[PDB]
Amino acid sequence: MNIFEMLRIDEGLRLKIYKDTEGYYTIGIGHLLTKSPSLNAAKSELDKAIGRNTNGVITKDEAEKLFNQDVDAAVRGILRNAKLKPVYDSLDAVRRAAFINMVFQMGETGIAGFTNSLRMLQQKRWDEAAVNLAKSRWYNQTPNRAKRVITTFRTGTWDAYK
Ligand SMILES: [Cl-]
Ligand SMILES: [Cl-]
Repeated sequence: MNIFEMLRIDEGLRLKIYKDTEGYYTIGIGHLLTKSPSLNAAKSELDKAIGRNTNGVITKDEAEKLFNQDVDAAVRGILRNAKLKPVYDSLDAVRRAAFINMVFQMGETGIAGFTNSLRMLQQKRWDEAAVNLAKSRWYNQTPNRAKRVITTFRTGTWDAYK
């Protein structure tokens, strides 16, 4: 198990534009296209992301390509963010995958409300951090995925995911 297989389990793969859990147009492996309601605005951003006229449909390779770019940028934003960096640096390899997972799903911006949980992870207080992480809209909205990520932070193993 690695970051790629972990996110491919949490996000799935869809080759046709679909709506995510919050109702936004997405395609591939969790690739958010737009927060607008317009299917047209979505098709447009998609064509722009792929470099071809797609008509809302892409190939597996194209999806994987978008996925490689998005993990890379998730990582790189963590590294550039001053509150994130130090958390990330302090963690072991499994827990780092859990943090990237959070960032990919919710952006540096969503992850901003985790000030308290981030401090707890940094201090390595696993059980407390797991309790604090659960008190969030995130956990209430996508409980099964949250529980898997949460368990990865609590345990430091990939158990939630075999
Ligand atoms: Cl893009
Ligand atoms: Cl879920």
